[PDB]
Amino acid sequence: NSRIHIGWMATTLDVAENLDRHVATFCTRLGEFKYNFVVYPIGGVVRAFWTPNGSAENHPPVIDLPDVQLRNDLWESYVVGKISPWIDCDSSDPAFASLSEEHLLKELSYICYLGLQTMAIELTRISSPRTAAILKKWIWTRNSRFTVWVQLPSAIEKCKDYDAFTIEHVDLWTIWADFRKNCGNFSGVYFQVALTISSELPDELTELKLVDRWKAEPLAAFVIESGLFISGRNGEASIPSAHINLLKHLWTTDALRIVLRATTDTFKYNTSIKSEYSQALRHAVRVLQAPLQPLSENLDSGVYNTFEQDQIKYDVYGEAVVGALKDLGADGRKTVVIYLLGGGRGPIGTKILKSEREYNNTFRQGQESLKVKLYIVEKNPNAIVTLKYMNVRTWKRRVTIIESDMRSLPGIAKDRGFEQPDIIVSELLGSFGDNELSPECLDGVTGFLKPTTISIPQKYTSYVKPIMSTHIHQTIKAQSIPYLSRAIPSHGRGEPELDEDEMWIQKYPQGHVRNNMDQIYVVYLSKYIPLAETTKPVFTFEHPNFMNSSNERSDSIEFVMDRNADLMGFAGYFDLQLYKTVMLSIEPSTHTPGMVSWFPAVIPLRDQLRVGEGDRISLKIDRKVDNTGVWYEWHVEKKKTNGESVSTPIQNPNGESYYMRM
Amino acid sequence: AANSRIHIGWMATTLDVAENLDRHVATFCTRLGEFKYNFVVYPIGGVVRAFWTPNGSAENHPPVIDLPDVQLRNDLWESYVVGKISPWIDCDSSDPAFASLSEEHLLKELSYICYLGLQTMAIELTRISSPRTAAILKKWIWTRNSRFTVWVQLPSAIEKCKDYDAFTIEHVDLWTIWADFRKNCGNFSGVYFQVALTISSELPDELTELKLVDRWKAEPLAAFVIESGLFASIPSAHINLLKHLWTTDALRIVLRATTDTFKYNTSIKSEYSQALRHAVLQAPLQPLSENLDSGVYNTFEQDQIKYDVYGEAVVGALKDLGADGRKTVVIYLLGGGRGPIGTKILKSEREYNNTFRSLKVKLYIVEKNPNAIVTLKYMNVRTWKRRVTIIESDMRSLPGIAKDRGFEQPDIIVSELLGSFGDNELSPECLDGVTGFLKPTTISIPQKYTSYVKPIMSTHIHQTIKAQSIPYLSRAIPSHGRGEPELDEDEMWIQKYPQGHVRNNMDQIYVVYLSKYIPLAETTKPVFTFEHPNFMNSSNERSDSIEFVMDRNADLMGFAGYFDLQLYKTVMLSIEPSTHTPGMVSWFPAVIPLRDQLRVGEGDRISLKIDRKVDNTGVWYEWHVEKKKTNGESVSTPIQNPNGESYYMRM
Ligand SMILES: Nc1ncnc2c1ncn2[C@@H]1O[C@H](CSCC[C@H](N)C(=O)O)[C@@H](O)[C@H]1O
Ligand SMILES: Nc1ncnc2c1ncn2[C@@H]1O[C@H](CSCC[C@H](N)C(=O)O)[C@@H](O)[C@H]1O
Repeated sequence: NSRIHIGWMATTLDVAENLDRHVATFCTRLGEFKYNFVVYPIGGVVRAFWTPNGSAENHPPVIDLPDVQLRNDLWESYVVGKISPWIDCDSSDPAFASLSEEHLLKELSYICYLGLQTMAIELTRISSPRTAAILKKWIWTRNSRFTVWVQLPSAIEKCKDYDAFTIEHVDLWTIWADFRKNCGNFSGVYFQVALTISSELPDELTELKLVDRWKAEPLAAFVIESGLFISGRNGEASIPSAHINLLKHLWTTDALRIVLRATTDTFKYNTSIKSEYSQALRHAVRVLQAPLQPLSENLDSGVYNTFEQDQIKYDVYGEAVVGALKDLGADGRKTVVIYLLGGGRGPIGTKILKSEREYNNTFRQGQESLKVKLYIVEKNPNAIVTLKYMNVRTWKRRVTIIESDMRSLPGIAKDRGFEQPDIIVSELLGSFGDNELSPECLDGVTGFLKPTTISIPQKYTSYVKPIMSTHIHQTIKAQSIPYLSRAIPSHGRGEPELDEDEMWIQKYPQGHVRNNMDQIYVVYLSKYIPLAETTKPVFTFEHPNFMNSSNERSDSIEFVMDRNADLMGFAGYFDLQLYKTVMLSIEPSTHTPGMVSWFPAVIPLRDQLRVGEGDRISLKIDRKVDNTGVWYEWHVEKKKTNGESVSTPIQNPNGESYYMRM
Repeated sequence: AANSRIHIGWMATTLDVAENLDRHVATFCTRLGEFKYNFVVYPIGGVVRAFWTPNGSAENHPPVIDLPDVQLRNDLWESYVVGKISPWIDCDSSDPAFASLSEEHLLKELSYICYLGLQTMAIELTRISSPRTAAILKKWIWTRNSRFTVWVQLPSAIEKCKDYDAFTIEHVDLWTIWADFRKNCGNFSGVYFQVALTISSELPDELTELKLVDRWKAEPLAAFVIESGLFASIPSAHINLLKHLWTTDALRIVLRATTDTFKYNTSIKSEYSQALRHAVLQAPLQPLSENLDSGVYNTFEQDQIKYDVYGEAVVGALKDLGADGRKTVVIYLLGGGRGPIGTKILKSEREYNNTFRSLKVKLYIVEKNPNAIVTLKYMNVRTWKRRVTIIESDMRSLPGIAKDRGFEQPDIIVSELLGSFGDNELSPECLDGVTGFLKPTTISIPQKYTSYVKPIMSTHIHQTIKAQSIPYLSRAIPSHGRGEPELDEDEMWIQKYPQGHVRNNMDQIYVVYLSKYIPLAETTKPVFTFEHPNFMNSSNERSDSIEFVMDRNADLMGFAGYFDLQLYKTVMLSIEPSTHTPGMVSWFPAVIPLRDQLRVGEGDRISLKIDRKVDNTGVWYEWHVEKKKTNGESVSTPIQNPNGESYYMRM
């Protein structure tokens, strides 16, 4: 069994009750039937198998395949996401085509969210130009690297655009080659074709001269239809000599997975011949990181889950909350309004509830309980998909799930009849504190709170410290972009484009190295050395910013060198008081023990600046703000004992190399 | 920690300069090993060259590089021996002539570390400032495709530097030295470009003053140099330093024979170590343009059957010519390499004389590769019994240097200057070079060759070729075309591709083991022929138009390339699909790729147009395709590699 992997393709013929909710027991039992992975519709079965043929008001079901119902590594191993069948960007009806584009995008974004390893997309035309374009740009601009199975039709004739009177020189291969070209010939290691086999085997799949083609193609899968018999024995579920010769012919590597497709409404041996098919099949072939940007990119579930593995952050948050409910609760209140701002998968939600309960059992002993109404505000739609499932299962529909960018609540609040909060709770922190746009995010929410409203975090502050490491510097400098990565979006103001070959490219006018040097980074400081014994304060922020103090900043941060050495840049840190006494910090001196939540930031210098015992170092750093985003410009000013003073060039002018947007 | 965990090396020294040593490193290192230490530092020139001392005028010069490779199989070399530059070299000598000399020999030495195919190598800094040395080094490592570790060995202390002057040495120290040199080679990845400390008997300030000592934790610290200036025992501060800076067990440590004229108890050798421990595409090769490293020869010499067949054509020519009645024949082996074809000629005379007969054979083995000559001298001595005259020359100027050194006209000239596409290594031009002094009777082995081309389909090969990428450390590797590295605005080496990266990828020939693909035809066709001796000096420039018909819906990505060559009359060898010599691995197929995959179907007519052009300084291919449907329509792809801009085989 081991060496051969065989997937089961979810079909309209195993749509049971709440299957989207119970994918666990699904792949479980299916697994019992001796097949490992599955091709499940990533939109959810209520969405995949929907039918558009209705009034102009028949809208498509929202994505509803919650991730929490299964640990992410399992999603990654077993499940393989197929795009909803009703999608057709190349519909003959312009409006449905547009609709199709939009929704294809949604499903792609979700495939990313669940963090799936492999994904199927089934062509239904002889030509899919629009689909090709959408997919092309997608894959070529994603920082991710998932695999893509392009399932083909059984034969030319099943195609929607098939005209038996104009197929001059077409076959299944021409289809695949045309699609593959149309997405820009991405790597076979990643862009792969899946053949669909059935009762009828076309000539091109038997006439040797043609079947040989698929050996020179990035073939990754055969999708086998249950169109077949029970010849011999106890009714042996078996396969034609031509079929066999085919699955044996092209079965080169044991990587190639085999999906089975249930065409026949045979509930089968009452669900116990699946394994018979499976058997039949098997026996016939045998360190730098960019800072996160939650505001402008949607965090996948991996990022979130990892976040969760740092339970200490959440514990501290809970303590902060109980403290708040204590300073407010001592007043003898009954009910209190809280807003979690950017809930993610909602660990701080469950934790906040946990806090209302603990607070009640310790403080309200033998007296009226203080109850909390909880609004969770969030923008990532996939995340929302998780927040609703959570709300249902664990939270008992108590919490109000508001999908929006919080910086917009001030409008939809009084309208949809939401009352002002007493506490707003957010966790939008970069390693450099405000490098993840927190101040602008939370500042967006001020127009709708009471002067009473206590905000957590209350305060946070960005620190810094000169370091020396030829390794970190030499590593930042030498980052290069391989062909497959040529169109991944820059962290700067510019975005990918089409070149003279109608191919996506991300140009870097300032130059590649430069572009490397004018960015912040988050690193696990390996082979470095401190040049200062202690760090210094850079940038503070306090919420709620009731007075609308400008979010932009400017500063000089000066140190003093005690030895001959090469200064390669600074390590940036941060600490934050959630509420009063309760706080957590990433700073070397005041570091929360055991906390892996944040690695230090690094503000690199273009060139390793040399220094010696005596010189005063003035790190100029400005945090400039823009209609469309925020960025750090920075540089160094060395001054020797004799007053003589030099300075390095201003790195990141206008955020051209590193520009956090909104 | 455990014994095998902590690695210890033995630096050579005048303290152990035995006789004939440069001809016997195997046993040397074997004894070394018996004394419980794995690797060994050793001068690449060989001791005789290594410890030479300039004193006379231009009358006396440095000993030639004479550390032969053959004395030990290449993997052994690659494992144990760490090469080290002769201490007498000083690219930064105060004397201009000596610095020039130093640059030349520093180069020869580097070239040799490449030749032997060593993994690691060490160079000793003897100045507070070594700018010229750093430039030669810089250009070397940036333009070398050869990835390989390097140790910058530091002096005992700032004081013993050649340019030491207690009057200007304001704020300078061993680390300042290292940071200057590291900065002057461009801050090459410390994964390769590293620094070794030499721990003297007197421990400096910066290596005990903790705050200072910590400097080396932020540096590519590679190895510790340990002088015998100790008692075997080791001082408190020494212990604390060696412990302190020793982070990765990956660090290495070498023994430096300084004070002890020898070890009283031989065992005092073994003691020290102990006491310390107690702490896929490829370009077509181009032998005329680039000197081959020794492992290329070492694997080149696994192709038993090439030598076998060469020897077969040799016995054949000794039959045909020897049958005359004479008792002697002269033969020029043109490009001996490491010489197995020479030993094959001598083995073929030796083996001819008893089945067909005397007929003594005089051998002239010519060779350009200055590093191979070491191997052909050691080879001429160890096996050949000095019966063969080695000639280190461009075989293309041999006709001229024929009288000055008393050379005799050749009856036969044996050579192997072909590649996986036959003529792709530029054999015709050099043999045409040797042409001008050949007797009219001279048979050229081989006599002829012809190239072959075969339409193929493989998305994998095509994508692979197109996606070729240059990372930062490889930014200065020279092009395969007319272009060469140049200094950028930061005085940093870069190889510019003004035609574009992708174009540069697609306008080149490759050699690949055909992995995932399909042939779009069932038989190859004739491309470019050539015939030696080219007695009339015909133009090596060629221009043909091969033809192929297509029989199915396919994506044509280019042609696979092959060759055949006749050595003499009947016997011969060929890499071609059907006629392919069995058992060979001598030549994987060429790939002449098209820029974008060409779509084809049943009945398409494909004309491959190839012009083999030649230049004053090199040669190149200019190829493309014409497609013509059954209807007679005729598209045509763009001329690839025009003027060898992407591909130009220099001479
Ligand atoms: N402007 C904004 N409006 C709404 N949500 C935002 C936002 N900016 C960031 N977020 C959300 O805030 C989250 C930051 S990561 C924090 C997730 C969760 N609080 C945890 O600690 O595990 C992301 O999930 C992102 O979707
Ligand atoms: N113009 C030239 N003059 C002298 N030698 C040349 C030359 N052009 C090429 N060569 C030599 O010819 C050899 C071709 S490869 C053959 C190597 C060797 N005969 C073997 O089979 O192992 C190279 O080693 C190169 O050094």
